Amino acid sequence: VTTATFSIGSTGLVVYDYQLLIAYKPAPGTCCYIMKIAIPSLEALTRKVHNFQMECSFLGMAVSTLCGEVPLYYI
Amino acid sequence: VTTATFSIGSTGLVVYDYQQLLIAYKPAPGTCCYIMKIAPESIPSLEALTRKVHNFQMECSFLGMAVSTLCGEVPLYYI
Amino acid sequence: TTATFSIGSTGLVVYDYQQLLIAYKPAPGTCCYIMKIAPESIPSLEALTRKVHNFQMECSLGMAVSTLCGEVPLYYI
Repeated sequence: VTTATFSIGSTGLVVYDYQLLIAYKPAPGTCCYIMKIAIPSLEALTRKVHNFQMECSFLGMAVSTLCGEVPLYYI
Repeated sequence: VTTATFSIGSTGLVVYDYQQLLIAYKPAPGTCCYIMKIAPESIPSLEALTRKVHNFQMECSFLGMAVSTLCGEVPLYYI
Repeated sequence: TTATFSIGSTGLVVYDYQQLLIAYKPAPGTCCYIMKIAPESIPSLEALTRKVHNFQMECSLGMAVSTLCGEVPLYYI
């Protein structure tokens, strides 16, 4: 199963690794929030990001590309 | 399952599901999803799909994991 | 397997880990930059964004790469 990447807002990016985890990166050069999944919609993830104020403030090929050179916060 | 996601315009998002041979397009958050079937021999480039979206006036006026993530909570229109 | 990301306002990238190549398109109807990558040193999205900006790559194959780059010239760099 090829992972799904999505854009959130103007600079935000998400990687759904159906590894069973989600990686959210608010903007270039900030950070990555790593969440384990048991699967929320893209719209539900966008609200959660804002509600939990996720603004910074061995995982798979796709998550390593997105989150390489930035700190990882496992939540 | 072999799929790919892309951006279109200011807010548009697209999912190409090469296995199921379908395309899901969402013009913006909270709007709708257009589901299209594709012929196995004529998968359209991103440019071709951008023109098709304009030509069909896709302005919102079973499926895989990636399509369900994109289109959860909005109405689906088959074209 | 493959992964797609956005760079700036209109830029799009396809990472093709199976064919060990990167396809960057700076805007619709421009061109695609095709780059070869070493399996032991795949560049991060951060590093590719810098490569794209520093070399001013403004245009002056698998399923996902063909979809992104169909209809525009390819520059192998």
